[PDB]
This record gives sequence, C-alpha cells and structure tokens, in this order.
Amino acid sequence: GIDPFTIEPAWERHLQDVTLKEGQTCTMTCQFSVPNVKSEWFRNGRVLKPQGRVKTEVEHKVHKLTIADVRAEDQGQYTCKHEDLETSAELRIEKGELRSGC
Repeated sequence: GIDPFTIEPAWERHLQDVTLKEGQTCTMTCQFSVPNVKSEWFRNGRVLKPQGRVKTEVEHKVHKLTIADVRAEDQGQYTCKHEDLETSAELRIEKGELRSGC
C-alpha cells in the first residue's frame, strides 16, 4: 500500500502545563506528528511574538517554546496551532509567598 512516510498530522503530545518561579527559563514542548512544520504560537489569545523573553523553536515533531527569565506577565495559557489542529497549556509563574503553608 501507500506507507505514510509523511506522518499524518496529529497532536500526540499536547502542550504541557509548566510552572516555574520568575527568573527561570522555560521551554514548553508540543509533539506535532508532522516533521519540520511550523505553527503559530499564542499567549492568552494573542499571537506570540518571539521578542526578548520569548523564543520559538521547532524540531521534527515537537515544537518548543522558550521563555528566558519568565515573568508572571508571560503566564496564563499558551496555545500552539497549526491550521486546524491546536493545543494549549497553562503556563504558571510559581509565585505567591502566602501559599498557605510555608
């Protein structure tokens, strides 16, 4: 038959909800079944532009999102979208001193 060497597009590993304290560098990944394709990144409904803190990378299947020196302003939700297929994770900056248990 026709062996799909071009792996049919799918969201195998969805975006993962990463939580880290400010100052840390983050790199959230999403495994898109299609090798070496690009996707629009979104942060809280906005097109995520790789400026300053933000860096966007793409591997074979997985798409990576880097935030160096993360801020609570860069938190909430990230969404990786490729035309139809989309994915999302809650990025939380780890943070509150009064966490009800020092």
